[PDB]
Amino acid sequence: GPSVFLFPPKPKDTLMISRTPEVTCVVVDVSQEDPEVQFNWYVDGVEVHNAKTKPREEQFNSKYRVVSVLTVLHQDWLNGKEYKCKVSNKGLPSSIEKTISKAKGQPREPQVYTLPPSREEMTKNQVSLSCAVKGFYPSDIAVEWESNGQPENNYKTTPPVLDSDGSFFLVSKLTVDKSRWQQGNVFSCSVMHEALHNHYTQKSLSLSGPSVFLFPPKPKDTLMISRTPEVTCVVVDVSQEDPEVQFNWYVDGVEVHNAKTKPREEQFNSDYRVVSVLTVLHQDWLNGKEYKCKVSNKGLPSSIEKTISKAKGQPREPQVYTLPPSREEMTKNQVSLWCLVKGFYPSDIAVEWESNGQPENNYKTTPPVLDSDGSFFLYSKLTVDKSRWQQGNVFSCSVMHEALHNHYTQKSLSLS
Ligand SMILES: [Zn+2]
Ligand SMILES: [Zn+2]
Repeated sequence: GPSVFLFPPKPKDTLMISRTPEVTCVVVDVSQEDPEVQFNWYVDGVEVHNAKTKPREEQFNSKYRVVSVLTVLHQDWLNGKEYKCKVSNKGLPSSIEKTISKAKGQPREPQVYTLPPSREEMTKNQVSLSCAVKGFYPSDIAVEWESNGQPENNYKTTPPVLDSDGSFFLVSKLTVDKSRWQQGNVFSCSVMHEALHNHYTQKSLSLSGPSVFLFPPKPKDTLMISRTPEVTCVVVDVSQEDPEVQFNWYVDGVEVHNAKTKPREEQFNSDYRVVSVLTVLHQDWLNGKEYKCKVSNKGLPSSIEKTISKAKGQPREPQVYTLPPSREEMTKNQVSLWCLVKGFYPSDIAVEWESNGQPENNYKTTPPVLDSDGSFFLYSKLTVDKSRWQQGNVFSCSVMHEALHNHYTQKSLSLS
């Protein structure tokens, strides 16, 4: 069955007026018995004939991909015009049309702050320089570093993360040799976002069909031995005409019988979802046992098996470092406290915040981000009133991860 994806321009092409933003239309799983693939393109419903259609690519499975690319105008894309790819191919019945546009809503301007390395990181050979960007909308953004006119390429940026006020934040982490930091070198975080002046700013930093899903347990369940980690097998789009749905569960190939199936849950389209939940022992999950859910139903041809397990590889202990606000943030009502956690494997982690023995719930965390050494890092951002920060109140970042002692650490952060 041939499918259609439509991808938006890359953010930095849409933000720099000298580059050529393009939307790409991609047809996957084109059988060899049947191209040709016809592309029609619409801008706000007006055909446009300029699109360029590449020759068909081989996939790893002997069916073809066909990509059509439409360059779009810096203004039109930012002014939120709609690009419609229609795809006509015999052995598709009819036509698949996808529409894309930029996200709607008043743009918001990012606040960009650079944050130095934590004193605790000043014993390593390398040190981490941060660029918090927050308060931006929409989420399209490109971040880059430089020093002294030269690209600094040793950086990883988190994807944008929705915050409580409907705006996004991310953090960018540039890794440098400490001597360079310690010698005075000047480092700049280059942000491009539509709602900046000239879409550009720079801040400097220098020494002061029924389908099956199988979900893994929640990380915090897997890391505190007093909770009950569980795998979840979900059958989706079950026809009213055909349950019953039977579940079979295997732990490294041995059937177990301790799974609890729920009653069918109504979906938004009048087919059903069935969920079976299998508790797992803390020591089995961390030790790498494989959980197989087999699903059987008459709306299927025979069976669907999914296998999940914990990611394989030598666990790596995280380094947890708290960062106080940027000085430039101190002119706000509310201020950002940072927990950088880095150098952890596998990616399964939980972060939380507390002060004075009470949970602080006004925080978002980034997803784990793959670093270049194969470890993961993220940041967590707690936003507190500034009076609390300047009164000297003490904040703790709690980090749960298999490779810590007891699977837990806390770092404090208070006014210097
Ligand atoms: Zn512009
Ligand atoms: Zn344990």
